[PDB]
Amino acid sequence: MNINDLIREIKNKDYTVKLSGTDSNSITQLIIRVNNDGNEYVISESENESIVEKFISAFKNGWNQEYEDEEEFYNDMQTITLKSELN
Repeated sequence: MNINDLIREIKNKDYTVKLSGTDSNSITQLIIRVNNDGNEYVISESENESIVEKFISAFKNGWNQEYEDEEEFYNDMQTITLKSELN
């Protein structure tokens, strides 16, 4: 999908996310807010990684001791990475 698709897909789940601009030529940046309580996750795409692959990899190992009260978000987080690979 396109960076814009991320906004549209995130909008459906009512999540706050943002994308860069000229970063498209090289690598775009995706910022996902895990919790409005100030809890947020930072991820980016590199020629060796992508937001979906990098972001998914960060949570690929599954919910960490980070915060159980935020585990539900992480379970849902995988949906975003699933959306990217959506043709």
